Amino acid sequence: GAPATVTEQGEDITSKKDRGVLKIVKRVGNGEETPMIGDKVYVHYKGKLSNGKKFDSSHDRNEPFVFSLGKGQVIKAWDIGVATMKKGEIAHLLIKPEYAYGSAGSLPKIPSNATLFFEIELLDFKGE
Ligand SMILES: COc1cc([C@@H](C(=O)N2CCCC[C@H]2C(=O)OCc2scnc2Cl)C2CCCCC2)cc(OC)c1OC
Repeated sequence: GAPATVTEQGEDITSKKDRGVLKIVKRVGNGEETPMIGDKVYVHYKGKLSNGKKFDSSHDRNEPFVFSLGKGQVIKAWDIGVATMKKGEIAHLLIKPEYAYGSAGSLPKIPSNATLFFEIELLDFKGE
């Protein structure tokens, strides 16, 4: 499945090089600009536990998910991963617990020590 493919082919985009956040570009975006810390970022995404027990999508409200990059308003993996993306890009992320919800988890939605997978489309980003 797509998570296994990221294990097998994904680039490690962590600074520590601990394979905590692995990425595959699934559709190339446009231009050279990737977002900076503080930019307002608009995405669609589909997310699940690596297990496959819970599944979440922005496409539920067919409404983009919006956040300010690099302010830790989302899990660290997203701050790291969305920062690497170009407008119009779609990417897969596979995420070790240290860059998501850790040993504590976020019960009852996210168990302890959970690995997460996401497909993310970067729709737009704009300066604050
Ligand atoms: C931990 O709580 C939540 C986590 C998520 C999902 C999630 O982990 N995220 C949602 C999209 C941004 C990345 C990441 C996250 O930071 O979510 C919590 C945040 S932080 C700002 N808004 C949200 Cl929602 C889970 C992904 C895997 C399968 C279950 C959901 C959506 C949630 O609700 C839509 C949510 O409740 C707030």
